[PDB]
Amino acid sequence: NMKTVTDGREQGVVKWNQRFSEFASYYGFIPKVCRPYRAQTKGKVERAIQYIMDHFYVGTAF
DNA sequence: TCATGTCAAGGCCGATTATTTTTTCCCCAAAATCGCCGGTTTAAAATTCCCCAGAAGG
Repeated sequence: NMKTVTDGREQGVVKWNQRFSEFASYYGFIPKVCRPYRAQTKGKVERAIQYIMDHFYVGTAF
């Protein structure tokens, strides 16, 4: 639930940001939002974040 | 058909490979210990030879 993709739960239903909704309709992909304060529903990407931040960005210097 | 947690690393165990140390086996030579047989010595037991008494036979 990022404000760059939504604008709050209008009584349970989600209100999509108009510009982002236009962007999604342009590329055709349907957006979805998991839920407030529940990151389990997107465990794949969070675990990938753990993977990258404990494998790549641990000692690499730039 | 919605929404819905997933992946990697670390630790432990087992098996395999490599290195080192210890123990055993086989063959030969020398020394020591043990076993068997024979001979010698000691102790105990058996047999035969002379005079006194008793019993039996002619």
